[PDB]
Amino acid sequence: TVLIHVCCAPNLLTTIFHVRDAEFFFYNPNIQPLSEYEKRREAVDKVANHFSLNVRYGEYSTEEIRKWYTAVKDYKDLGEGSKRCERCISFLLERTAQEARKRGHESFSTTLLASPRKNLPMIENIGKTIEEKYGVKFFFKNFRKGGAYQEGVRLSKELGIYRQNYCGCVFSLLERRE
Ligand code: SF4
Ligand SMILES: [Cl-]
Ligand SMILES: [Zn+2]
Repeated sequence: TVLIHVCCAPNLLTTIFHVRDAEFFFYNPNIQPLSEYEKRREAVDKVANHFSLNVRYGEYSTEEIRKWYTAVKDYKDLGEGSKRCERCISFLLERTAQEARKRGHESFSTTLLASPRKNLPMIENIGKTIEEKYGVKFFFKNFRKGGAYQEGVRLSKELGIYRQNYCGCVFSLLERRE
């Protein structure tokens, strides 16, 4: 059994190709503003209601976002294996392992492994650290593969799933605008 963190609906659509019997965990205080949080949570909720997935929605609140912030407020650098995005992702998966340890699941994972390739090493390193600290096994698979990716793209266009074009945080939204 496994608890899977959900980053976004596109990546959930890819992940269910490979693993459909998970409890899913949408927890993303890294997202600003709230209107973008809600639009993405409603994407996922659309996917879950259509495929009858078990999704649990974590906390989003002026507190939670603030724990996130100061947790990454020291760093000014973006990208895989940047310190900031390592503390970020580590914040999210820490909460997912916490929830999985509380609920008794044996393993945790994340739809972040449905993301481009080049991100897998950083996410695997974080997962293993977290595993060590909380005693929930980190499950690693490249979810893009075996056609899952273009399946999940197929359904994204058929179902009108919102596909975001920035990471989530205000830093990356400045980044996209450049
Ligand atoms: S802002 Fe960029 S690096 Fe910061 S958490 Fe979101 S995606 Fe990761
Ligand atoms: Cl992503
Ligand atoms: Zn995502």
